[PDB]
Amino acid sequence: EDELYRQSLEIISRYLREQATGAKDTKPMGRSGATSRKALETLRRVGDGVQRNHETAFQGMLRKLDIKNEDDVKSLSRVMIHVFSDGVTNWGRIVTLISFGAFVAKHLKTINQESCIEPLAESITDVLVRTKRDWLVKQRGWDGFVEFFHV
Ligand SMILES: O=C1NS(=O)(=O)CCOCCCCCCN2C[C@@]3(CCc4cc(Cl)ccc43)COc3ccc1cc32
Repeated sequence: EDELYRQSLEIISRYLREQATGAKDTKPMGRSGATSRKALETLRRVGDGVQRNHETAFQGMLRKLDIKNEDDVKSLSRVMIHVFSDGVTNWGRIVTLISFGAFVAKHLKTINQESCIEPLAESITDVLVRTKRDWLVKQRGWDGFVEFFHV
């Protein structure tokens, strides 16, 4: 159906939840599981680092957003399109999009709003896929993501 969106949601959703809970989801990945697994391995590697390399900027943006409830979470999509979409696309910016997402996911857990995590993963996936599909396809999607960061 829309395999790119589905795979993206599973990858982004799993990373955010893992980041928030600190525990790995042992369920099998859906279609294209080998790729999604590698993708998650990759996000654990480069995503974690981004959150630390931009510690100050990340906490600065989080404060600016002042996320306290569900309505604040809903407001995030507008900011994502404003900051992420409106700019030249590259894997780094995509990793930052997803990494700050994980940063926000951990925050949501600290303020006991864990139920907003999956909805947030959906919003991020919507922004990534629905505004950058052409770039993603041209760059070989997630297979391209894994190859890009291959060590
Ligand atoms: O390359 C970037 N900026 S840059 O050019 O200045 C590169 C350096 O920046 C350092 C951190 C700067 C602060 C982080 C701002 N964000 C987080 C966003 C906005 C709110 C939001 C909410 C949620 Cl749930 C997910 C994502 C996001 C959008 O994803 C991004 C993607 C790329 C950059 C910055 C962001």
